[PDB]
Amino acid sequence: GIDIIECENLLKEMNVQKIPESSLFTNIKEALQAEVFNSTVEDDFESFISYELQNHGPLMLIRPSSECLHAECIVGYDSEVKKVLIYDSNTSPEWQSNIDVYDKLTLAFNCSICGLYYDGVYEP
Repeated sequence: GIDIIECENLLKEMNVQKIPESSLFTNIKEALQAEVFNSTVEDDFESFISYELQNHGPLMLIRPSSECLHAECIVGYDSEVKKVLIYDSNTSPEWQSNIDVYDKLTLAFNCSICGLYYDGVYEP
């Protein structure tokens, strides 16, 4: 992982911004406070991830690690197998289970810098 200052500098140099508020993002952030992964919130999760990938494109997730942070990039979704395609940013992205990704978002949203970011350069 990387320290806060290196992380701040990364986001600045990338020129990314936090994703905007939406009903789907509101609903998922509520769930992430306390709800364990389940079939019902999975629908909310899939709706949110698909919406963000469709409208904003790749999403950079900054989450806590030490006081170190991890930057990961969400870049795909497969509803058939319930997996998310993610870079641990190394060279090639990998498919991760929805439960693992949901648990990562719980860390990021349950650290002002933590959250999800998008890049206007890659906006669909």
